[PDB]
Amino acid sequence: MKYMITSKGDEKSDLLRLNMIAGFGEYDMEYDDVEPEIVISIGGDGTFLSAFHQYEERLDEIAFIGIHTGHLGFYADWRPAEADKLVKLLAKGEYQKVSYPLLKTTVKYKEATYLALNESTVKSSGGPFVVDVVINDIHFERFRGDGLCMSTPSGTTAYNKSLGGALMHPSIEAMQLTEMASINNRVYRTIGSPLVFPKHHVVSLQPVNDKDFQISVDHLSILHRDVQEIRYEVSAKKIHFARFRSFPFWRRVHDSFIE
Amino acid sequence: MKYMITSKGDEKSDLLRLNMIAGFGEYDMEYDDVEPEIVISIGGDGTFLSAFHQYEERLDEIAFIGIHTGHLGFYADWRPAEADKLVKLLAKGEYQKVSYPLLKTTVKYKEATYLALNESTVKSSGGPFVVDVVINDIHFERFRGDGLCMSTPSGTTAYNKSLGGALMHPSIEAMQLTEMASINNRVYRTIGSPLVFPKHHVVSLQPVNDKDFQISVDHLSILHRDVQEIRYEVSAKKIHFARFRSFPFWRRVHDSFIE
Amino acid sequence: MKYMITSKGDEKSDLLRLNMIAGFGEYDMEYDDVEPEIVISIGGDGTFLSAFHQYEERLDEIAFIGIHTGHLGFYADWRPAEADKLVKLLAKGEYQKVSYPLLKTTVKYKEATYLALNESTVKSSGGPFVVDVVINDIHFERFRGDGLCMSTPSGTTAYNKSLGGALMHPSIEAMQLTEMASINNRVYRTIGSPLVFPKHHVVSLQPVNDKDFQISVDHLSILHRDVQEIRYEVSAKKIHFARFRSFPFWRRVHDSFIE
Amino acid sequence: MKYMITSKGDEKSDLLRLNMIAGFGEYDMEYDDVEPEIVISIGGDGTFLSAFHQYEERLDEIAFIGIHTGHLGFYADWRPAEADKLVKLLAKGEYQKVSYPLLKTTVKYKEATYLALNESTVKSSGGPFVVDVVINDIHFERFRGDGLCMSTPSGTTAYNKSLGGALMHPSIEAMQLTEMASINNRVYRTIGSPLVFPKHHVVSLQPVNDKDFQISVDHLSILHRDVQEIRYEVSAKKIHFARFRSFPFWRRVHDSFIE
Ligand SMILES: CN(CC#Cc1nc2c(N)ncnc2n1[C@@H]1O[C@H](CNC(=O)Nc2cccc3ccccc23)[C@@H](O)[C@H]1O)C[C@H]1O[C@@H](n2cnc3c(N)ncnc32)[C@H](O)[C@@H]1O
Ligand SMILES: CN(CC#Cc1nc2c(N)ncnc2n1[C@@H]1O[C@H](CNC(=O)Nc2cccc3ccccc23)[C@@H](O)[C@H]1O)C[C@H]1O[C@@H](n2cnc3c(N)ncnc32)[C@H](O)[C@@H]1O
Ligand SMILES: CN(CC#Cc1nc2c(N)ncnc2n1[C@@H]1O[C@H](CNC(=O)Nc2cccc3ccccc23)[C@@H](O)[C@H]1O)C[C@H]1O[C@@H](n2cnc3c(N)ncnc32)[C@H](O)[C@@H]1O
Ligand SMILES: CN(CC#Cc1nc2c(N)ncnc2n1[C@@H]1O[C@H](CNC(=O)Nc2cccc3ccccc23)[C@@H](O)[C@H]1O)C[C@H]1O[C@@H](n2cnc3c(N)ncnc32)[C@H](O)[C@@H]1O
Repeated sequence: MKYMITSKGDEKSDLLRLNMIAGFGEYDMEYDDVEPEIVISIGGDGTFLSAFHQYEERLDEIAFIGIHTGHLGFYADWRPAEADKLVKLLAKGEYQKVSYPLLKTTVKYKEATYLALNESTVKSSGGPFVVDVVINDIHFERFRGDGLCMSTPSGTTAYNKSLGGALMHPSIEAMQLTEMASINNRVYRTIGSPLVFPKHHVVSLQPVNDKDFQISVDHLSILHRDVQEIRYEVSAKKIHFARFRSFPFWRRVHDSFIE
Repeated sequence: MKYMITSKGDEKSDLLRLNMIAGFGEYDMEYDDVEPEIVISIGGDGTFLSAFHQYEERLDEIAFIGIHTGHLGFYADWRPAEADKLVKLLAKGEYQKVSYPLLKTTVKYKEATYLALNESTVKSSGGPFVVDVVINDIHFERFRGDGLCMSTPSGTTAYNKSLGGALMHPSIEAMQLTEMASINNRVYRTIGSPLVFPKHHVVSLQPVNDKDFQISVDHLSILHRDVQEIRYEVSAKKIHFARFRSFPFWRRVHDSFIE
Repeated sequence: MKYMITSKGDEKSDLLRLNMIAGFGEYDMEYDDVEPEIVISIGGDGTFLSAFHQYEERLDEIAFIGIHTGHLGFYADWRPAEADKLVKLLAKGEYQKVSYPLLKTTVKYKEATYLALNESTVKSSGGPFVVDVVINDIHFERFRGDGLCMSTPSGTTAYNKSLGGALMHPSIEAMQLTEMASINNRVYRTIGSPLVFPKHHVVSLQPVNDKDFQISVDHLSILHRDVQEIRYEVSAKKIHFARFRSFPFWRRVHDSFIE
Repeated sequence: MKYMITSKGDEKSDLLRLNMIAGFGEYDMEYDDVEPEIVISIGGDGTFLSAFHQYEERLDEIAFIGIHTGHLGFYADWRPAEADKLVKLLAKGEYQKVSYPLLKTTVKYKEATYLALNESTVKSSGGPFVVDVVINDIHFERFRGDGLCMSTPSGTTAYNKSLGGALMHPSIEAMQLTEMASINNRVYRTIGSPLVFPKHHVVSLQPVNDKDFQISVDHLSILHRDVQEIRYEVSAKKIHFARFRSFPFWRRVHDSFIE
């Protein structure tokens, strides 16, 4: 079936990509980077993120696979030495698909929407970051600090984790909001705790004075001007992985952070 | 319909309970503290917890209602001044039921199971608390510290919150584990972050050396001797509330912690 | 004696500054914004910071005084209603001076040094912030995250506090380093805890790859290019306050954050 | 000169203690566990703590030395393989003494005072721990939670660290207070941040309702009944170490927690 392969760009990843392609030639696997059904990432989680965003408009017709050439990633959970064994089962099929929820970010001024696999982040364009946080049209708090991070389930082991957020299993269709260095005194008051919102809940950020913010989605971070609203909600779209062996999320957590 | 009313025990709560009963007498509402269908708590969240545990074996046939005589609680979300208006709608009906997930705690040595509305906590009986944490039969970490807290969704605004845990909407069928003062060095390593587990996941705690632990479920805290295993999982049972007005969880959070 | 007065710039602060000046005219108090011995700030802590930096090269010959027109600040610990009583004791004298330690920041490429009253902060110019942290010529850790904050004693109630740092009494000649969102896994390892360094200890930050950093000292934040080293140490210079009533630091903390 | 040696009690530590004694016999080093001038601990930090408390009434006439048979400790900073080289320099002398500050804890009901090398901890005897915290006779906050930890400088790498406290160099004559799981809402308010107090500052804990508390000093934890006041202050006494090689505190931190 149709497939494509992204590479980190170094000698190790490029040479492994050419060997897999030659392995796929020994089957009737057509290379097609326009309409692939199978997307293989080789490198690290950053390389996987690029591959996800490169085909984020055909997520429903693609199964992703990660191969880590550096250290183990959460999305690149295949060592290079298992590449030949990976090629065989890919060519036949008989693999189940697992789906992780995604995060939708709407930015009104027209309006622009983004899909994130890890998280969507807002900071100030210089000076204080002040937003009113609104949950399902309910004013929840006025946040003054460095920024905010809305994380997918599978993103919680990333930036969200460094911000004190909880780690949550990717089968939970939810999103998690964490704070960056909120000021808290008699005047300003934030909840402090991370917040975990379910599907169909809309978290909206509304500016107070400064309307310019630096918003980032996974890799890309672009400065938005004259922002009226930032909306977060669990996406209706989901990223599909091709799984062959059992690699539970919590084992992946153990290997990455404990031993 | 059958109903009963629990009181905090002070003058304010006892006198409000007698006035509601007299109000219920003006309807055909039979008082029955053996098989009630409606359980009204008057006082604070602690008073509500007692009422929940008093009838924790008939949760499927009961709708709970909380009235806070002190400050606002998360389960006692009715002011005393709304008691008369509460009596009327209760007697008629035409109220929807909302259900919050619960936490099941199994303690093997026979074996004893408990149901918690807030959280289940383990500490050492004196000296160091050391347990191996196992997730779905996968050894995750060896924890050395003061203890661990497994919190329901609606419990996350309680002890879980003071332990740095995330706050999560009660519609999410999950449980959250937080640490108390874990040591972390070159020898000992814990994840640190709070963990959010979905339904049908079993978190098991297994002793290393000391087998005596102080385990607490909501109010009660009993010392267990010669413990072989502590199992946590999302309960199949759910607590049902009787809701009349709209009081969203996040509004309840706002009122309790922000303003 | 010679004196000058800085104003926040709004109607309330400007009108109070003109009334104090007229009050000082009723004494032989010469206004001199070039070589003042007494610097009065009117507004908030930000207004005080500006006044400190405006005369940071004559700190040894100046006593500062703060008047908060908005809410209470840590440096502007005088209400406007006490301005007349402040003018009298200032004109006579008979006031003791209290001194708070300061932070010195050296940036080598020549080299530039800065004096901070609150804290000195480093972040990346875009992308990952990676520095090697060196303590008294001892490689301590390789930091990967959003940035670092070195805080004076009296700065610990500011940014340092929002970053989880400890609050410390200003009589302690020390500086405190806190982290912003450090990544921690099997590869990267930071201490996590805030660090409190004594006088004559030199904390040096050394770049790994990217040499561009956004460094901020109190108000000002300037982008530095081709940075070779950032040195932190307790300054030999100290800021002198003019104190009239007893306002202990811990009372100032209580009023600002508790009640 | 007079000396004694404490052992952890296992085969490795006991056999090393007998070899050092035989090594000391080859000099005119008199063994005297009643009035020793040199106290050698063999085992871990716990073994060192016991040795400190065993002679806590002759601290001014003793230099302590630690040898870690397990992993490296902060006080047992000598490997067993360096025992012979340690014996030689001990017998001659020509070693400088370094002194770490200590913590004094007064418990009034008569009154009992304690000296700690790591920290002094208070918890409730069952149920809620509620104390009013008073700083230099100034009511600072009403604490409701699990407990409080007052840590020496050299204790900050211990329990204090697990409680989010700052790590501070032992040359700083100070003490640090950290919280355990303080509740914080609209009713209850604590500072949250760790607090670092200088010498001659008195932190006093005063009960609200329950007068029974479990107080611990380093190893020992005893239940106190009918407590009227708990006083913390930097002790006037100091523990003296015998140092031979340069082992800076921050290197000791690096080895223990980073690499
Ligand atoms: C513009 N101020 C002036 C100051 C000061 C200040 N001194 C102290 C102090 N010794 N002790 C206790 N409180 C203090 N104040 C309190 O500062 C409040 C106003 N300042 C403020 O809103 N600043 C910011 C808040 C949030 C985001 C910001 C982003 C960019 C720049 C500033 C931000 C007053 O009301 C005073 O009461 C500069 C100070 O801003 C501190 N700062 C920067 N980032 C954060 C942050 N993320 N969280 C908390 N603080 C932050 C930084 O340390 C500067 O020194
Ligand atoms: C029995 N030890 C002796 C000691 C010491 C000690 N000094 C220091 C220090 N200056 N700097 C750096 N590291 C230190 N060590 C490290 O202590 C490790 C062993 N000790 C330990 O396992 N203790 C505990 C861990 C977890 C739960 C405990 C429950 C009850 C009692 C002790 C518990 C050695 O390997 C050394 O390297 C007493 C010390 O235990 C500290 N402690 C108590 N509770 C916790 C906690 N929840 N988290 C972290 N520490 C805690 C407390 O401060 C005592 O001073
Ligand atoms: C360039 N990466 C790609 C990714 C990813 C990623 N996904 C996950 C995940 N699902 N679960 C677990 N681990 C993950 N990884 C781990 O990311 C490591 C490399 N990435 C990294 O070094 N990033 C950064 C670290 C420190 C400062 C940064 C500043 C700007 C931009 C990125 C920064 C790999 O080794 C993977 O194992 C983008 C991700 O960077 C995350 N990020 C941004 N800021 C921080 C921060 N302050 N602290 C921690 N993470 C941060 C953000 O969430 C992006 O998704
Ligand atoms: C006796 N209460 C009944 C309850 C509850 C409760 N439910 C919730 C909830 N779903 N969501 C939000 N808030 C809640 N409340 C708030 O509880 C406050 C009163 N309770 C309280 O003061 N408890 C304690 C505070 C501090 C130390 C304690 C030590 C031993 C026992 C209890 C302690 C009310 O005002 C409600 O508004 C039992 C609950 O105490 C929680 N708890 C235990 N230890 C801590 C701690 N260290 N920090 C924070 N909470 C702690 C634990 O989870 C029990 O479920």
